Amino acid sequence: YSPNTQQGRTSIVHLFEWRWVDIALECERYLAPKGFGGVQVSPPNENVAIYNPFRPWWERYQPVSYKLCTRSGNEDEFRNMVTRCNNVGVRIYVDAVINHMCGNAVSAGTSSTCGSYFNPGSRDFPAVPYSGWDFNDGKCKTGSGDIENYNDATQVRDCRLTGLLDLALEKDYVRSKIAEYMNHLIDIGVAGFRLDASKHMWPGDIKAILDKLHNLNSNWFPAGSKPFIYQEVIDLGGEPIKSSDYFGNGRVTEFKYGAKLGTVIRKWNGEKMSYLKNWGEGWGFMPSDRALVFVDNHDNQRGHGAGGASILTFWDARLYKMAVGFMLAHPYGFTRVMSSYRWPRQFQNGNDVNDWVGPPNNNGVIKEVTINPDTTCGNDWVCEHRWRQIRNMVIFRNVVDGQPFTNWYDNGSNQVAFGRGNRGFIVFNNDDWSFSLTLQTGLPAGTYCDVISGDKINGNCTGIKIYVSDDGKAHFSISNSAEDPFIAIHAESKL
Ligand SMILES: OC[C@H]1O[C@H](O[C@H]2[C@H](O)[C@@H](O)[C@@H](O[C@H]3[C@H](O)[C@@H](O)[C@@H](O)O[C@@H]3CO)O[C@@H]2CO)[C@H](O)[C@@H](O)[C@@H]1O
Ligand SMILES: OC[C@H]1O[C@H](O[C@H]2[C@H](O)[C@@H](O)[C@@H](O)O[C@@H]2CO)[C@H](O)[C@@H](O)[C@@H]1O
Ligand SMILES: OC[C@H]1O[C@@H](O)[C@H](O)[C@@H](O)[C@@H]1O
Ligand SMILES: *C(=O)[C@@H]1CCC(=O)N1
Ligand SMILES: [Ca+2]
Ligand SMILES: [Cl-]
Repeated sequence: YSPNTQQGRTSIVHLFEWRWVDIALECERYLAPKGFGGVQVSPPNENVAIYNPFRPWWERYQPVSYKLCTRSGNEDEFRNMVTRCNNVGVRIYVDAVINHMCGNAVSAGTSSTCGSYFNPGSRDFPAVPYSGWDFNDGKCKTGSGDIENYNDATQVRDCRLTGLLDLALEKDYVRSKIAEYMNHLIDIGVAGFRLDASKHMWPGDIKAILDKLHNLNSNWFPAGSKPFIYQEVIDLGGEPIKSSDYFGNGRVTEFKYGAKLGTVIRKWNGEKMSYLKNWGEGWGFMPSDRALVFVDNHDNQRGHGAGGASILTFWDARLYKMAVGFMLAHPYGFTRVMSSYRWPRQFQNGNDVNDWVGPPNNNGVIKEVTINPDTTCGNDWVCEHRWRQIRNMVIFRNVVDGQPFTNWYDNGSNQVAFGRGNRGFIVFNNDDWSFSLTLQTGLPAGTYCDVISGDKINGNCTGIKIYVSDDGKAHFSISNSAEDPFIAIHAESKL
């Protein structure tokens, strides 16, 4: 349940579709000095090379083998990345696609990221190797062989998720091949895993696989360390499968988090920020120490997965930064920040016809992440984790780690504020009028740099300054027209 991050680092960032060499550099030049705890990487195992449409991001969720050979790089580049990141105190978490192999309708051949041969039709994946009896064909009871009804917990686990060949995870052979892959990664140095499509695997089968795993690499982790496990389970209620069924294996993705926060920030369905006073289990969420929270993820930012019209993404930058800021300031769960790439989003009758578009590329070859002079990224990589407003809140979370949620204030509408012990304080104005008020910050007297509008740089503030008096009170004035309608100050932004 522990992320295994360096003490003091409290977040992980999803560098979606980034190449290993770029992540390695990012760890050294940015993530380590800015206090990021780790990186969730895209699936590092060989996948199907899909040509229609042209190299979609989702081809990486169709395994062909467990060779560490993808568009992100080969095994040496992967090992190089893990070593360099661990050496600067930044962890690597692998997106483990272990529930299935490729789509059952994919043509047999060598159209894979490492050239390995595979034949979906005959259930032949010799690079593993897996054959017909390693899949759930005879186990599934639906007429199509695919999952047709989520109200039936059994078929959700034994049938094919959108046609993806379903591995027979009850078999010790299959469990062992998966463990072999995961242990290869653990020994290289990874700190944990995102277990993809966990809802589609029996909790008991996952347990059997995790039981075969090694302790983390003893060069970087204390003896007896166990990999951090966060399971992707979309549980919004209304289905028989519950997130709690997976608590014995590790943490679980709390999809209710971003769905509701999005609704609240958009001020939809009668919701408002003043209601966030009891944010957390009070809102029906799972226990804090079992939750992996996020505003958006790689699926729902593009309408995939549970989707949801309320989800906030970089496309709605202003509200997004506020949502991410609230998340990073609030003690609930372990936080994951999304880092995306831009694609030509085009809605036709409510559906984005380009929701498949893969990462920036030159005829299939992923583009490097270039860093602009102002520290933003080029080549259409959004790099939300480099946005000052988000990066500074990442450190805010580190600075206030362990401090209690306190000094809450709300105007009965959308102007709220709260502190974390005596280490940090944050103020939000999401109402259609100015927030002008003197509030108890719980902080020591002094001059604090607002880390949303600027930074503290050698004795100065490059943005707004907040003055906390002897009684801990400070005046805040945030116009509803502000491009960033929130202010945050903490122990380390004090002059
Ligand atoms: O020997 C030729 C044969 O090699 C490969 O077969 C593998 C199977 O595909 C794979 O399932 C596994 O078989 C094991 C069963 O899963 C397990 O239940 C139990 O019966 O032990 C079996 C042997 O370990 O391993 C075999 C051997 O690697 C390849 O996939 C076949 O196409 C090929 O004919
Ligand atoms: O826990 C792992 C195990 O779960 C399932 O077992 C089923 C069983 O097959 C059914 O007959 C009935 O007893 O419900 C059980 C689950 O409560 C999977 O079927 C099995 O493959 C898997 O290993
Ligand atoms: O590229 C970085 C920038 O992206 C923007 O569109 C966000 O709204 C900015 O606040 C951020 O500084
Ligand atoms: C938590 O993520 C890991 C897996 C379960 C455990 O005991 N440690
Ligand atoms: Ca399954
Ligand atoms: Cl996820």
